[PDB]
Amino acid sequence: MVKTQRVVITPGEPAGIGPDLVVQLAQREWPVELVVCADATLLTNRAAMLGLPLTLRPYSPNSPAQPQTAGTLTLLPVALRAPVTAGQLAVENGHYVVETLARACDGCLNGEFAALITGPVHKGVINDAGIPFTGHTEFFEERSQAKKVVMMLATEELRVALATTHLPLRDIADAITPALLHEVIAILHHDLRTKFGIAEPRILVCGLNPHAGEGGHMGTEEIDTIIPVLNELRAQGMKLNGPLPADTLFQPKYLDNADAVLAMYHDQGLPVLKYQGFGRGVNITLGLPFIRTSVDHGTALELAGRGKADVGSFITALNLAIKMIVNTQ
Amino acid sequence: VKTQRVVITPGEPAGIGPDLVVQLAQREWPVELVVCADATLLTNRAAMLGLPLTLRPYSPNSPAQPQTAGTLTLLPVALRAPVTAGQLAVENGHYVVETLARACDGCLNGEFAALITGPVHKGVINDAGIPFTGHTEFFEERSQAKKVVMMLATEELRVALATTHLPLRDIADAITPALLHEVIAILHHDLRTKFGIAEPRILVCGLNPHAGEGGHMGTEEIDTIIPVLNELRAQGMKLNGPLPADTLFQPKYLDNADAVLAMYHDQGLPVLKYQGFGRGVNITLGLPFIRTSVDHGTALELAGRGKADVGSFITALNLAIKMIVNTQ
Ligand SMILES: [Zn+2]
Ligand SMILES: [Zn+2]
Repeated sequence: MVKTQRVVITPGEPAGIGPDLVVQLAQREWPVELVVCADATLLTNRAAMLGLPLTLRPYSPNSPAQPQTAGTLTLLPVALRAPVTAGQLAVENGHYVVETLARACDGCLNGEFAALITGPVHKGVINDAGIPFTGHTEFFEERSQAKKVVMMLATEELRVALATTHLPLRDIADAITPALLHEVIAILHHDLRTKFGIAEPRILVCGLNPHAGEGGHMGTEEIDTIIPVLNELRAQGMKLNGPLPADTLFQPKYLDNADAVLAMYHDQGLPVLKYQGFGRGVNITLGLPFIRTSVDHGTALELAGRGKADVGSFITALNLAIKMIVNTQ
Repeated sequence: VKTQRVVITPGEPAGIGPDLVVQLAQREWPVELVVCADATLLTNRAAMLGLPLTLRPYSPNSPAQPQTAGTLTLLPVALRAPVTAGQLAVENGHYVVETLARACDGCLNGEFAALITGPVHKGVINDAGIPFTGHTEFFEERSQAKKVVMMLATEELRVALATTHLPLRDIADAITPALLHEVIAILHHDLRTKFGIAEPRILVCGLNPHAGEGGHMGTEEIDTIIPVLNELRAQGMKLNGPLPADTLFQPKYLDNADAVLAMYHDQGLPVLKYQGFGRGVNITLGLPFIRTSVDHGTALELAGRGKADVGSFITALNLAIKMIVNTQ
């Protein structure tokens, strides 16, 4: 037989919509135990504000996991630094947020949890707390000591991975080196196989310049670097199509035959993806020893505690992580 | 009110332009279709395609008449050499340029209400020894336009670009306050005068991801884009601040805007094309007159085949007609 799996969930910024969404997630049944790494009173209070029921059971590593039943959550306690008011940032709680991220990450690394699903966090308040922080991705990449991770955004079957992420537009070109493409594609191909269960992944690659450089008249990176690397990889047996113009690549004739698209940078790949799934969009981090998914939106402070939060993205992030667990177990 | 005339240039004679125009002709139109080309070229390409075609002479002294199915109105310009579909003939470069000049002058003089252009081949024109820096450039110069802004639109979305075909590494330094002021002024101006929108609402993309996230991801938004937009909003222009490109393309935004200004090519066209694709139409903003254009090349390998696909030519023409209707 199999064992009930546990997934760890970090609601994120206490004053944002993360806690609201996690209380909303809890209103249905799940085939895994949902271990929520947060402050008990925070969830209890927020649930009351939303008029939703919630009973918390303690994370108990020395007992078998049990599927999470509606109206409940399993809690791995982490104390808040200061009292919370929905919508208002409290600098000291920045340490609390990171503490939950660290504990959740470690549990995934120690094998306590089969996946990690993150709610939104406010980077500002974390830095104000004196903790350098540029996002979950960099945080997990570093704490997990992974050589490199790749960010991916996905809806149903349409998946876009990024060669570069949150960098100024002007720093992108010089970052596209043979070393980067080799690592990024290796990780993408690897995880599509190990985490997505795709035996022979087919990757669609964007050029860096409009028209993919149009034969060198619009940039030389495709001819100088991208093409040589892709062919080096195709000789290794990888199935790659491209580089292709970004404004041409997102078509059925190309997408129907690809398991993922690799964009050279953030705004080249995400706009199409987002305009294809308001909610439903899921941020996935590839290259880590464990499965990590996440909502694809912000903390929406102005909505915290008011009852009008869209749980669509968190639900899909959770569903996806659960489905990926099998491919690894 | 009164029937308007639009002028159409099929373009490179050996290309698919004539093919598309002959197909365009197979239906009725609410405007008179004045095609600036060689009569023989059109009748021959018609025969090759098995489509019927009757040409009536452009008669400026008579009232314009809506174009009837199976016909086109002709503004004659003679080929310099015989045409073979699919083969470029340098001598006909002079013919191509003459049709562009005549059509352009007609739009500047009030003879025609809009110009819809078929595909042209720059290489053959240049190889004939003819100074010519490009299709839209030709019109920009002949019309004495100071600056043009390229836009791609369908019916539910209009995307203008601050920069077009530049290597990605050249974009950042190209986004200057002067370029931005210029581009937005034209965009705001034309949404008024060419699309007939009284109080245009424009969504503006940041240059950097997350619109630079308070300077944590680039400084262009704080150093350049935000100041320019602030200045223009002070002029009543409805500009929705630099928004992250990956959140901007959404109803709470789009349904509230008449156009989106993207900073560069791959930031705005992928979504436009995904939301439409063949539905796309290129509109040149900044000229003294309305000009729309097909979105494909001369496709010489398809010329005279029968698999043309006048689809995009129809969308470009329909779009120009609507613009004429909403501005008269
Ligand atoms: Zn991002
Ligand atoms: Zn282009």
